[PDB]
Amino acid sequence: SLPKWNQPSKEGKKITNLFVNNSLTHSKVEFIPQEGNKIKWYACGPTVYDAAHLGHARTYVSFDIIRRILVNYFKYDVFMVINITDIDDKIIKRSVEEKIGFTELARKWEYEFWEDMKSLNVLLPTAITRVSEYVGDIVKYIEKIIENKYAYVSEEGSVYFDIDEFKKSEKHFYARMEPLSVKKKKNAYDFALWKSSKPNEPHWDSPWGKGRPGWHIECSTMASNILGDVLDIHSGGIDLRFPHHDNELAQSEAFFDHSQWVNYFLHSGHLHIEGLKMSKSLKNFITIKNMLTKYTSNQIRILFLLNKWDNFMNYSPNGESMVQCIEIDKSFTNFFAIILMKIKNFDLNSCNLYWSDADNKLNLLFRQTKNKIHEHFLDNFNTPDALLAIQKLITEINIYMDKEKIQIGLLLEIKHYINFIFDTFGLIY
Amino acid sequence: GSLPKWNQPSKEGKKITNLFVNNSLTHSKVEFIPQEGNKIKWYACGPTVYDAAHLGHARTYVSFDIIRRILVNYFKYDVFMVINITDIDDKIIKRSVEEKIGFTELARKWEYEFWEDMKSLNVLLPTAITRVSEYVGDIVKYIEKIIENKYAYVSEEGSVYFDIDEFKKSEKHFYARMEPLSVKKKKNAYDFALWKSSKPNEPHWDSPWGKGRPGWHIECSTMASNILGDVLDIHSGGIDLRFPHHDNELAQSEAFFDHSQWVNYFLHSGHLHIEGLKMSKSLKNFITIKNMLTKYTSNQIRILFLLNKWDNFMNYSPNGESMVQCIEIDKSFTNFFAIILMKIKNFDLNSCNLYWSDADNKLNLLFRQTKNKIHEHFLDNFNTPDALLAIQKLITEINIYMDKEKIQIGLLLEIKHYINFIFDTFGLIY
Ligand SMILES: Nc1ncnc2c1ncn2[C@@H]1O[C@H](COP(=O)(O)OP(=O)(O)O)[C@@H](O)[C@H]1O
Ligand SMILES: Nc1ncnc2c1ncn2[C@@H]1O[C@H](COP(=O)(O)OP(=O)(O)O)[C@@H](O)[C@H]1O
Ligand SMILES: Nc1ncnc2c1ncn2[C@@H]1O[C@H](COP(=O)(O)OP(=O)(O)O)[C@@H](O)[C@H]1O
Ligand SMILES: Nc1ncnc2c1ncn2[C@@H]1O[C@H](COP(=O)(O)OP(=O)(O)O)[C@@H](O)[C@H]1O
Ligand code: NA
Ligand code: NA
Ligand code: NA
Ligand code: NA
Ligand SMILES: [Zn+2]
Ligand SMILES: [Zn+2]
Repeated sequence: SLPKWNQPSKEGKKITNLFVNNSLTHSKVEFIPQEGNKIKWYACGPTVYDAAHLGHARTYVSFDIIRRILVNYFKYDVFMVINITDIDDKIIKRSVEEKIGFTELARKWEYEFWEDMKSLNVLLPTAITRVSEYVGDIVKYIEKIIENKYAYVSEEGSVYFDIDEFKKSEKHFYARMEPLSVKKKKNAYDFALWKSSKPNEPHWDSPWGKGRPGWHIECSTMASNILGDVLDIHSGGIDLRFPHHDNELAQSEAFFDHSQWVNYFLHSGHLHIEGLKMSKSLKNFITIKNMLTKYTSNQIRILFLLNKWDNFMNYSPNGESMVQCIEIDKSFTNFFAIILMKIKNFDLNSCNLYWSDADNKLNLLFRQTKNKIHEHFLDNFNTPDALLAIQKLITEINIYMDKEKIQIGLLLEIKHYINFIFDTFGLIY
Repeated sequence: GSLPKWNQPSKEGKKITNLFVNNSLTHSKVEFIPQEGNKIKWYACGPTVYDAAHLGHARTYVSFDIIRRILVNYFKYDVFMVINITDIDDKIIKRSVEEKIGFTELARKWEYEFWEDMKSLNVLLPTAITRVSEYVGDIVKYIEKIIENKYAYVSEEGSVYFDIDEFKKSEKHFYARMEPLSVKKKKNAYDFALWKSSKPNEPHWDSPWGKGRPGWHIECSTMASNILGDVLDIHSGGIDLRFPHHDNELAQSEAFFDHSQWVNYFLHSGHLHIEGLKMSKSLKNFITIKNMLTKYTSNQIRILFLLNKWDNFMNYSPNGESMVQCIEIDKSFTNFFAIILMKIKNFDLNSCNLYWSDADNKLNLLFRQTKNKIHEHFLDNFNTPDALLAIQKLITEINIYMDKEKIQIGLLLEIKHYINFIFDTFGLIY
């Protein structure tokens, strides 16, 4: 009566003892690759009909940070796919209102989305998969689900996922992550894989008649084609966990007729503003472009570094939440300023380099900080505590650079380590 | 009995990468295991600073710079590294009377030029730099402890000598662990000075045994022991130093702590030869680092060393013969970065098609496969020649892909970042 989860075997895998909050187990579990040190990762992308806002930035920056930790810090090999939903009810509606083609609208806002991601120093994925370029593959994917008897065709030419038939199989469970969230249909919970199109909507040919992909089928199709029958990581905001992500699991399990398409499903918490999710529907949003006319990429990234990725966060506007971010950014700027100059202007001809007790004490705190930050990253990507550890180290380095005769090589190594962590955070100084 | 034993560190609680390194203590490739956690305490012998450094010195310090970058940047070990400067030496004393400037001023001039040459070659400074002239008091205390443990004796002239026979007698000590077969005021001719009674007109320091100078080897045991302690994860130097210098360091340090294993992994770089002979100040066959740098770049010089396994000897053919290949490789890397940055800059998201094609998948497969080949090369005793070849082959295929295929912008960026990562590990700058 309750979904089971199979932890990957550790034999032959890279083992870091990283633990992650897995929505499939609703618990922190040890992260174990399916193969070697490889991570196949699919993340749901935006629906490109309007500008992106600070809530979208929170999800994509948080998972950018996680990806940098996985790759730059732990040395996993990440193969990442992000889709672009450039066919959608919202795009169609917006495009008639503005009297422009569906493709021209979608391409503009896809362009602005990637520009906003680049402005926030978010890395592009390995592959970008647009629905409009995968419609043929989606049709073939649906044909296989029908052939496995997990979907049916209505008279109008739609295709619906057959929840009851899927559940019946002992190898399949429907709504693995939110079990409790559950006329032409067998049962009302059945969802469309293929929607019969009105003659005035954009549409594509199919064995069942002119139509469009359903809301969820594109993500199973694209991830399955490129990454295959087992994903190490699948990610998105928490609102997508059900119906969207649970439905992806059902579609993909039905396609491959197996029991676990995704090993680790990661859900970022929502950014709220004045207690409510930042949302285009609520008209309480701040565009990323507007945010960047007031704050820098570094300051915005610090905002997200200070909030655990899988917890919700409150954003207080009019600069309230950003006060701390600006202070931290300023302290990092001034630290780098001093250490860079002290290194550049250091004179080996006239210095004394005896390794003193003050040098030893700073070095001990330095190596200790490396170990604290390691534990924070293993603890479900705990960037708030890792950032605080960096701040504490910087406080002591600043004292050391002011009074003690300075060990040039120790400061260079410290600068390189803090640079390494800031690269992992996505900060640029 | 009659053969030195070696104790591999326990793996429990340690970072385990399956890295194997050529250990001179075992004369074999053995798995590298830290003494503690992911930490590596590393001492490397430094230059004697009386004249300019040459290309042979560059090979040793660049090779161990590459190894350090692999350990830290690639494997994420935590390296605490110490390098000494021998600024008191018979050669410095003699050279300073010739040059008629104080011995301190001469030594500091050539130490400064050594570090400038290292920076020009993108060699990272160590955590600590230990000059003999700043450690004489500690050296005296170190010798006092060795005498107190009865492993050294004082001659009437005021010199102190290490007592090889007394040291060997102990069942926990073996003399010449790494080159066992290389073995009037002294008990036995193999005894070596820890403290030298001072000659007239030489610089000198006070001690309980009279005015003198450190012996040839005692500074490295003293400095490493003071900063790093009673067990070093790595000790390094050129192969010529393995005996007597490094074996004598082991004996001094074991005598000070009265234990059996001061160094877990002893790594020796091979010599750079020129026309069949070690590049050497004595043979007057040397090329200074500065003269090399007026003809070639840091990248080209580092590629020269990347092409030769760090612990094997290499031949250097002068007049540009060995550098022809290095210049070609450096040019192909410069050109690769030019091309890929142009393709990225000129990529247009509004007119492109981003379907993940068969050509995209084949390049990605080669990309991930290259990551695993390079991983195995680094685990195989820092095999940079084969790692560099793997990067060259990947670049050849990326160049083909950028010329004809519609390009996956994100895939090209990710590949560029990985090659950047490996090039940072090599010390190359593009
Ligand atoms: N940095 C890395 N690059 C490429 N592959 C890696 C890396 N780290 C680990 N692996 C791969 O992970 C697998 C197991 O990791 P490892 O820590 O070596 O455990 P094992 O003791 O099983 O070899 C191996 O197939 C290895 O190639
Ligand atoms: N306020 C918010 N806070 C955090 N993440 C959000 C917020 N709003 C949307 N997201 C996330 O941003 C991503 C893109 O959302 P959106 O552009 O609305 O398209 P869709 O959610 O339909 O894929 C999704 O993972 C979504 O969960
Ligand atoms: N990148 C790193 N930074 C700091 N410490 C590390 C790092 N990698 C490993 N360690 C430390 O090295 C030791 C080896 O841990 P590991 O073998 O990964 O897991 P386990 O603790 O099960 O042995 C641990 O004490 C760990 O704290
Ligand atoms: N031709 C050479 N090739 C490689 N390494 C060399 C060469 N000549 C000297 N070295 C190494 O350079 C380092 C510095 O040597 P040197 O300046 O002579 O002082 P010392 O021998 O006291 O270290 C040593 O590790 C030595 O083995
Ligand atoms: Na079932
Ligand atoms: Na939901
Ligand atoms: Na003995
Ligand atoms: Na020798
Ligand atoms: Zn999706
Ligand atoms: Zn030495």
